[PDB]
Amino acid sequence: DEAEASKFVEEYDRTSQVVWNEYAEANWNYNTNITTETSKILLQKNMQIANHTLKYGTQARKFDVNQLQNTTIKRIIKKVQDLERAALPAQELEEYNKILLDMETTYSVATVCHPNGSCLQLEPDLTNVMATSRKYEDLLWAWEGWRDKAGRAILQFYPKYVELINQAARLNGYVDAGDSWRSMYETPSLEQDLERLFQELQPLYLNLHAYVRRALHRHYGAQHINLEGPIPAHLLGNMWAQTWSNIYDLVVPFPSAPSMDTTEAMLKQGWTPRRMFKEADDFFTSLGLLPVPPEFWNKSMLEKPTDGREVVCHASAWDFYNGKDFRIKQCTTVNLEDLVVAHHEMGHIQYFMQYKDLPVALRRGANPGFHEAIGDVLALSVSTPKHLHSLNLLSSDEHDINFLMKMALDKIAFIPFSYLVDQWRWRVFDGSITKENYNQEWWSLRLKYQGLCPPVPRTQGDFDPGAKFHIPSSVPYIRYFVSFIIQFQFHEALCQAAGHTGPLHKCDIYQSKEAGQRLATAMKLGFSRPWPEAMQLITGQPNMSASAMLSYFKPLLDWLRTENELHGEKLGWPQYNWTPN
Ligand SMILES: *[C@@H]1O[C@H](CO)[C@@H](O[C@@H]2O[C@H](CO)[C@@H](O[C@@H]3O[C@H](CO)[C@@H](O)[C@H](O)[C@@H]3O)[C@H](O)[C@H]2NC(C)=O)[C@H](O)[C@H]1NC(C)=O
Ligand SMILES: [Cl-]
Ligand SMILES: [Cl-]
Ligand SMILES: [Zn+2]
Repeated sequence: DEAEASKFVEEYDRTSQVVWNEYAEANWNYNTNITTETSKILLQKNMQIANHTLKYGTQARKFDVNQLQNTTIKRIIKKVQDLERAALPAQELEEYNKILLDMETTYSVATVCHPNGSCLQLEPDLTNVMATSRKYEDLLWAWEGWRDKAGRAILQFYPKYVELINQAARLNGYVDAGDSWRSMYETPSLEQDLERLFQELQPLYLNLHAYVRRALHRHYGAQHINLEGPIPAHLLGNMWAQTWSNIYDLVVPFPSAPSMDTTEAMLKQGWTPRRMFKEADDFFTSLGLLPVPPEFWNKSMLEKPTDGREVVCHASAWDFYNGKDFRIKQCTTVNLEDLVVAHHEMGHIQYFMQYKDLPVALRRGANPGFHEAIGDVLALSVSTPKHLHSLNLLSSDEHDINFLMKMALDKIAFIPFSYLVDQWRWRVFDGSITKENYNQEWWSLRLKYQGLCPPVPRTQGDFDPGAKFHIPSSVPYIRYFVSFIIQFQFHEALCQAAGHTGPLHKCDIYQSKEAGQRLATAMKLGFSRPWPEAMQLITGQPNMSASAMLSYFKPLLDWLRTENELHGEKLGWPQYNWTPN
């Protein structure tokens, strides 16, 4: 009956708040202080939260969701029936929790050392080398070295991780873990929807690829770049070649129109990692959206500590399911790239504050992609020359194509990589890719989608996916692909609401209450309604669409077509078999 069902939801909500609150603190202390004490406290708080999940998930399965009128009640109960890892028998649950902890630690503490000297960490050392070095062999030292230490050591944990995470999914009614992850979007046509979105950005990516390949051919020499083959994976300014903005000096369309060194501008004018978040806080409030509580500033780790303690550096935002406690954990470097990431993480916090009045089971994004997109939308406005100049970090047709090129190196280059990652994982989860095919099938997709090849031939024992944070940390990736598509849809819609006329890329939504109002009401929905409703609240239409992204970059697509045609470039990589000598 309906009456017992709403009572159960109320009971679940109160008990979840307390137990979810306790787990968050226990997880925080490990993430901000990797030791042995905090690790086993987390392993024991894992059993406490699993008891709650098992207890209430059993009760939920005794409810026939099928016989329930109120859809909000119907929705929550259906979610509680999913136990996740808690569905596993005790021995396998503790094994699975240990493996995850082992993988997360292995990744976070891994270092790449010189013959008998300095040992380098991923952030900021190896990140800095990948971004600034222009020597082929030095970049290779960092690229290979990171994969030799982080990737290779993850390989031992991964098959059993796949086995146990799939087992949990089967016990919760799914065929495998990929199926379980995809269900978060509540869209039966998701795979075909994502494929069509990817195909629509092919002409824009292939033109950026061909142009960047030409620029690399210019600098690294004809012997190391094949203008009809895939680009060596280590030359794009980033460890995973997911974003390419750091090789801007190598690709700048009009060097005739030069732009400020934005990193040294920040360091000189006295930009603290604290001021970087303070300015991101200002942008949100200018839209009429909520400020971060005083408690946020007291308890957040906005900078890498000098204790000598190990930490999880990857940027993340933290909801304590309290309605009062919200935190950010980030190893912030003072540069433009981390200012964007600071806005991204503040977007998560805003989403937390907007739906804190909802039940905890519904305290979630419309879909995971929505949660990632909020900060990135504001960052698009922050990234404009007009907003950056007003922050004294910069000082028109040539500057216009340059800016669009800068944005393309991040936004466009990430489309194929963000698509790639879960294309690999889903096939790993469903059995298409086994442990003897992990690395081979990873590079097949690197070639197929990104048009990248490894700089060094891959050997047995290589597990390059393990050198990317999200893989050993078991964090789904397709969200970022959705985010990059939809953030431009949000941008377009918020700019038309702001009354911005002219080219989309010159829009700055700063201080627009109309743009804030559309964001607010959509975020307030949380996970109460299917995402097409939240999409419609912001954009006036319910579909994911690549139109807004192509509109934004339309001036660049025309310029690239002309430029690549006059060089007689071949779009794509007809010689997919090509690897370096
Ligand atoms: C199914 O059950 C759900 C949850 O019990 C009902 O949703 C609730 O609906 C009421 C309005 O009927 C919402 O109350 C509102 O609160 C705000 C306070 O900020 C106030 O300004 C409004 O005037 C209103 O009173 C309440 O938020 C909402 N709760 C949730 C969790 O969504 C729903 O009405 C039920 N559906 C049917 C068809 O009976
Ligand atoms: Cl890789
Ligand atoms: Cl996701
Ligand atoms: Zn995020």
